[PDB]
Amino acid sequence: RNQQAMAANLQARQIVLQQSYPVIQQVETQTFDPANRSVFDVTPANVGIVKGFLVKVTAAITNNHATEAVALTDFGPANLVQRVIYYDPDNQRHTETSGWHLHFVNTAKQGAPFLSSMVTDSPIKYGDVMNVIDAPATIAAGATGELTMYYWVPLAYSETDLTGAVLANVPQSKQRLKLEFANNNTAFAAVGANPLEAIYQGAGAADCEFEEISYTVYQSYLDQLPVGQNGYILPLIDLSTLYNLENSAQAGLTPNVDFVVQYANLYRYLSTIAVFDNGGSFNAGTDINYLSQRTANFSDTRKLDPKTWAAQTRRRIATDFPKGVYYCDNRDKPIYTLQYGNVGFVVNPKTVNQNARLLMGYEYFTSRT
Amino acid sequence: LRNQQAMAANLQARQIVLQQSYPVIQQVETQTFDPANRSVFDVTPANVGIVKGFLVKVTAAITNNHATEAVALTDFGPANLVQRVIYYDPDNQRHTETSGWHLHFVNTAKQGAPFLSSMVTDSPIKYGDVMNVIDAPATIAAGATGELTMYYWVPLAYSETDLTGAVLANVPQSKQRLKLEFANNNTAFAAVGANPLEAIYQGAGAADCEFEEISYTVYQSYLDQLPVGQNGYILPLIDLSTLYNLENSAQAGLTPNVDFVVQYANLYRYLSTIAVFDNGGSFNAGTDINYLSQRTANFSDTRKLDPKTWAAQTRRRIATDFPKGVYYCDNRDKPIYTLQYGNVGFVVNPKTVNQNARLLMGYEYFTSRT
Amino acid sequence: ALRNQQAMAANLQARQIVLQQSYPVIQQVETQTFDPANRSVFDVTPANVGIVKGFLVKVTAAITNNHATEAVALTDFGPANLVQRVIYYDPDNQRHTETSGWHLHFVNTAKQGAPFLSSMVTDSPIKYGDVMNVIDAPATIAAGATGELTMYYWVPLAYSETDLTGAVLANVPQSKQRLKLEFANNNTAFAAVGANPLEAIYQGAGAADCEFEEISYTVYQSYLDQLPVGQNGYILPLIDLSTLYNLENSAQAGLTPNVDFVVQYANLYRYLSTIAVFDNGGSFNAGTDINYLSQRTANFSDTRKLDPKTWAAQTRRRIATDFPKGVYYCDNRDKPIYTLQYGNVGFVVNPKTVNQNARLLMGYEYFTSRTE
Repeated sequence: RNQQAMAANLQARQIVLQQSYPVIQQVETQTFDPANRSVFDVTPANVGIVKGFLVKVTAAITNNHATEAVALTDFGPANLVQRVIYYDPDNQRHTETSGWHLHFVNTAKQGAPFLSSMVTDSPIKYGDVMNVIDAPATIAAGATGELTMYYWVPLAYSETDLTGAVLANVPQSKQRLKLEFANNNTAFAAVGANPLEAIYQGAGAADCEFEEISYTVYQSYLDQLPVGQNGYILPLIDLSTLYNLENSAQAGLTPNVDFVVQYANLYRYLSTIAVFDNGGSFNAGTDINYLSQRTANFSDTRKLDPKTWAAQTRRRIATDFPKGVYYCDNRDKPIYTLQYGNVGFVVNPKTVNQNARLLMGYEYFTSRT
Repeated sequence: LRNQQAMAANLQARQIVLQQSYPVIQQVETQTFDPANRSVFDVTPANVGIVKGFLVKVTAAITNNHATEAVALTDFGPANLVQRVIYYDPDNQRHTETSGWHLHFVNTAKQGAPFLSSMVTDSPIKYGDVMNVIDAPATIAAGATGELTMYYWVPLAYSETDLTGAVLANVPQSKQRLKLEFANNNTAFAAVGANPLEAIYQGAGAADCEFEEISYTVYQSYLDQLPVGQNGYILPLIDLSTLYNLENSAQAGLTPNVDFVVQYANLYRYLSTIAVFDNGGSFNAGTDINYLSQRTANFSDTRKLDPKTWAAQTRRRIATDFPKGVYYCDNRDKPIYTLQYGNVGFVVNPKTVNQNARLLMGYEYFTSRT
Repeated sequence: ALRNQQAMAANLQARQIVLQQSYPVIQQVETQTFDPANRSVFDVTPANVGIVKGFLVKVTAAITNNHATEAVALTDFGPANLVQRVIYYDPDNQRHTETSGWHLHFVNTAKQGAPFLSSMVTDSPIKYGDVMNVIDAPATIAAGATGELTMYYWVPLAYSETDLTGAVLANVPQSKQRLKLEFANNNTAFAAVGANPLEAIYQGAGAADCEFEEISYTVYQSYLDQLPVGQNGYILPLIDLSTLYNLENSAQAGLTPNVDFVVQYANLYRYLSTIAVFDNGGSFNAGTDINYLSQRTANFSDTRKLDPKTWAAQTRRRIATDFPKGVYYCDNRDKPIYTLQYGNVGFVVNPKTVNQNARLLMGYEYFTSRTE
C-alpha cells in the first residue's frame, strides 16, 4: 500500500540506527609510482550495512623543469583521482564518475568546501593546522610539493538516511571499489592546453612528474545489526534503492542558442552540476546568457542569469564553485519524469569556442528493480 | 477552542500546498537607467498563484570624476543602492515598507551569515569569490570607474517552509506593486564630515562622483499548480491572512547616561529588532553606549547587556558583527507581543550623545491584515 | 520495567512545558576589576531564581610588556587561558563542572560548531567583520607596549537552550550556589622561550618582564523565569533537574613510542565528548608525533582507528576548522560512551615520538546522576 511499506522502512531504519554499532576502519593502503600503474581495485569488508568509503590520497609532485614553474589548476588536488566506480555484492554498479564531480558533490552535501578550514578573527589558534585537503599554489622549477586530498564515496545518502546503503553479507560478494589515479600524462597541462583534468599548469609542465602517490581507504559501516522476532530488522526500501553519482559529456553548443541536456526517466535527480569547458577556457559566467531547468510543457522553472544562478549556490555552499562550474540543488523535489526528457538542463551560451562542451554530473536515486 | 481548530487546519493546508505545488522563480522585469533622470520605479509583478517573495538584482557603474581625490565605501556600501522598498498586495494593503539597508540586514539575519557572501577557507580547490554576487570596489580612485552588484530579497512569506505572510496573487485587474526607490547622485555620495548613513561612497572626491547607470532585474518567487481539494483549492487561510513585514522608524532625544526607551506597539508580534545608533553622523563600535536591553513595564530587563556581550549574542546568530553602530536582537522563538506580556520597550542607555543623535529602528513582525 | 520509559516521556513533556511557558532571562550577577597581582581567586554568588541554565563570563584584561627589547607572542590557546579554572556548586553543594578555561572554551567551540563567538571572514563589501572584538587579543605585544584582551566563557549547567538536562532549580533560600573562578596571574600568563606554553597567554623572549595592569570580569546568569505551575504544582522535568552535565579534565602520563597509550573511561558516566591534548614535553605538534588515535572497547574494537589527518577530518566536519596544534577532539554526542553498555572503553593514542615529560591532558564532557 506504499504508505504502509514506507512507514515500515522508516521504522526499521531508526531501529537500525538506534541499535547498530557504527564503525569506520581502514580497508587498504598503498603507495605507488604513476609511471608503473595508476588503476587499482580495493576490496572492502563484507560486514553489516556499508555506508561509504573515505579515500585519503597523498602525493609528492616534482617540477624537474630547469626554469619554469607550474601553478594549480582550478580543480587542483581534486584531480588526484581521475575516476571512481563501485560495484556492490550483487555486481550492480552504484557511483561511476570523475574525481572532481565526486568532490563537488561532497562539498554540496557538506554545505561548504568539503573538509575545508574556515577563516575567522579568532585569536585562539584554530585554523589550517592539519592540512586535511591541501596543495601548494605553485611548484617552482626544481621544487617538490606535497598534496593531500580526501574523497567520500557514498553508498548511503547520509549518516541518518540509509537510502542507498549496502547490506554486505552476500556470499561470493563481488564488491569492489575501483579507483583510477592521475598520472604523468593527466596531472600536468602545458600553457594553452586544456586544464580540466590537470592538477598543475604552467611553462614547466612537460618536466613535472609524480615522485609517488599514496592512498588509504577507510570503510564506514554499521555492525551489530538489530534482530527482531522475524529476524534482522532492516529498511528494505533503503537497501533496495541505489544512490549514485554519474557523469556525461555533451557537445554541440552554438552562441545565443538554447543547449538542452535531457534528464533520463526513472531516475530521481537530487542535484545537477554542469561544467562549461569552453574549449579549454573556463569563465566566470561571462560566456553565458543564462542557465535553467525546464519541462517542455510548462516553460522554465528557473531561467536565471549567471550571477543570480550563482546566488542560489552561495546559499547552498556559502561560496562559489570554481569558474565555469554550475550547480543546481533539487534535493527537496527531485527531478523525476517518466518519459525520457520531460525535463532538461539548459545553457544558452553567449560565446562558444572551438571544442566547447558541457561536462555533466548527476546525483540520483533509483530502484535496483 | 475554535482557534486550535483553525491553526491545525492552516498547518495541514500549508503542508499540502508545499508538498503538492512546485517552486518557481522567473524574471518579471529588467531596466537600465541613469539615476539623474529617474530613481523611483513601480514594478508590476505577475499574479500567478501564491507569491513568496522577490529577489532583486541591482548593478551599477560609478565614476569618480574628481581631479585628485578618491572615495571609499561607507559601512553600508552597496546595501544603499536601494534607498527604499515598499510592497502592496492585490488588495493594495502594504506589507514591507523599509530601507534598503534594513532589508539587507534582515536578509543577513535570516541566512545566518552575511547575505549571499562568499566565505573564505583554506581550500586549494578554487572555490571563492568567483561570481561576485554581491560586490563593490573598496575605493574608487580619481578618474576611475567602479562596478557594483547587489541583491535584496523582499519577503512576503516568512520562509521557504513557513508561508506565513505569503500573498495569493490571482485577483485580475488588481495586481501587486513593488516600489523601489534607488540611490542617486545626491544620496550615494557623502562628502568628508557628512553623514554616511545612506551613502555608498564617502571621501574628498565625493562631489564629483556620479552614476554612469544603474540596472535592476526583479525575479518573482511563487508556488505554481496549487492543490485543489474536495472543496476548491486547499490553502492555509491563516498564513495568507497574516502580514509579514519589515518597517523602520527614527527616534531622537537621547541623553548621556539616561535610558532611551522605544516602546513596541501592541498587536504586532515582533520577530526581530534592529537599532542603529546614528550618533550625529558618527557610527561607533559600541563605545558610545553604556548598555542595551529589552524590558517590561515591571522594569524587569530580560536582556540588560553591555555592548560587547550584546554583540556576542549576535555573533551566535550571523557568525560575525553587524556594521558599526548596528545592533540586532532576535525574538523569533518568543515574539515580543504586548498585552500578552505587557508593555515592552527597546532600551539604549548612551554614554556619548553628539548633536543630532538618533536611533534608527528596524522591525520585523507578524500581524493580521484584519 | 516500562516504568522508566513512562518516566522519560513525563520528563520530556515537563521540559517542553517549561520551555514554552517560562521566559528566558540573562542578567548581570556581578562585575569586578582587579590586579591579579593582588588577587586572582573569586567566589561568585549567583542569584537563586527559577531554573539556572548557565553563566556567560566576560573577561577583559590589559597586559604590559615592560621588557627592554624583546616582544612576546600569543600562545596557541592565548586569551582562552585568562581563566585558569572554573568550578560550580549548586544549592545542595553538589559539584558540577570543574575544569580549565581552555577545556571549557574548546567545548564552547565544539557545541557552537565553530570557534566560539568568532567572526567569520567573507567577501562581503558591506562592512561586517570583527567590529565589536568580542573575543580578541593582539598577536604580539612589543617591548614597551600595552595590549588589551577580551574573552568570553559559557559555563553550562543545562546541556543546551532546548535540552534542560543538567539545569539547576535554585529556589532554596539560605542555600546559595557557588561559581568559583581562578584567573591567570603574572606567573601563569607568561612563558619564557622554551618553557611549556600550555597554560600561558603570551610566550617570548620578553616574558620575564610582562605583567597584568588589570583584569576585569562580568558574570551574567542565564535562567528561566515564571515557571509554570499546575494542579500538582510546578511542572518540572525531574530527570533533567536531577542529572548532572559536567566538564572535567585530567592528566595522563607514561607514553612510549609505537606503543598504544590507553586512557580508560572510568564510566558509569555518559561521555558526550573527549578532548585529548598531546603535551609532548612542552611542544605541541600538528599530528606529526602521532601514528594514530582511536576509541576501542573490551574486544579488539577500534570503532574508529585513524591516522591524525583523517581524525582531523572528522573534527573539521564538527567545527569547520582544526583545533590548535596537539589538540584532538572526539564527538560521541549521539551515542555517549557508557562502559556498562559495552564493557570498558578506552581512548587510544599511539605516539610516533615521545619527548621528556610527555603527557595527555584529557578533557571530558558528560552526564551523570546526582544519585547513581
